[PDB]
Amino acid sequence: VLYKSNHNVVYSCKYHIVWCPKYRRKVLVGAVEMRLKEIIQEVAKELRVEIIEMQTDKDHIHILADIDPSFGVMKFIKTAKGRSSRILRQEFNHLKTKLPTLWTNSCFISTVGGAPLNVVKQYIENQQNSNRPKQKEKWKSYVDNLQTKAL
Amino acid sequence: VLYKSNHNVVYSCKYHIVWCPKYRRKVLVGAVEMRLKEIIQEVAKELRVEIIEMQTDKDHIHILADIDPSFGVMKFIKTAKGRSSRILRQEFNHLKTKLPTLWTNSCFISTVGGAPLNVVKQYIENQQ
DNA sequence: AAGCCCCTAGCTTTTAGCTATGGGG
DNA sequence: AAAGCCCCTAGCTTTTAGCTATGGGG
Ligand SMILES: [Mn+2]
Ligand SMILES: [Mn+2]
Repeated sequence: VLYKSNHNVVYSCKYHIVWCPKYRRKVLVGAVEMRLKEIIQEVAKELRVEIIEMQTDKDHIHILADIDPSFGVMKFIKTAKGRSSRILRQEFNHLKTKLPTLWTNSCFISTVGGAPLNVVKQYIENQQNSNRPKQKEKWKSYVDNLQTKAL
Repeated sequence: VLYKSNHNVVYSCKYHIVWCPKYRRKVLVGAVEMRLKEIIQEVAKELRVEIIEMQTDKDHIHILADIDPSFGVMKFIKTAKGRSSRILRQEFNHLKTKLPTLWTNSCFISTVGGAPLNVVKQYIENQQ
């Protein structure tokens, strides 16, 4: 796991973001799909967001991004959907005439880290004495990174 | 993990947040430690933030919290650090006299989810 | 725990189109 | 060191304070 920092925060903020076109119309196909990803990449590039992975289904776009926690994941999302909708609808007439808006007013957001929730929770508990979790091997690299970043 | 939602978003945003007192003074102990944790819960309640786990070292406070993406993790943090600084320094003389500020301008924030990163990166790759 | 419909101001994409711990049905 | 120390604006809470901002300088 690699950490970045703005002027005041050290962070690692990865989000699995998903959103679908309006009425889940299966429009994210062909040139629309390829164009959409290109627009998202340029939006991320200028908004200093790192697209770790991004794939499209026919009525879904999955994005795994690292976003500055102070910038705001929603600021990235609003920009990506807003611009892509404005552009795509200009380029592909069918999205303009057969749909009131390209996207919906919602999305799905889930945080992603280097280890599953339970181990981080475990590590937090241990702090009160910091003896040794003894685990085995499992998740030792992650926990090692942490204790180092905190001393 | 059980997803929540506001009016327009289904989410699960858990962060591991860590911050320290000014100059890393091992001051988070006894009455102070207890009062700080109290203030944090008080603030989280007020700000609809779920504190999944919170423990203090002596120059660190760890918090695992689920925060609304639209609300903002920083909004939770500034309130938590700011109010706790105000109150603690009001309730503990040694904290106001020996330090210019209780906290620092920085903090550590690490996102956490049900699965590790590579697992989620693979799952996404399989969407083709 | 959204996804449909409708609405508003804010802000971008501005003769658009998506947010807001938005609000209502 | 920079996140952490120093210093500053500016926005908002905690406002006879004290922490933010994809902030910015040593
Ligand atoms: Mn600074
Ligand atoms: Mn899918």
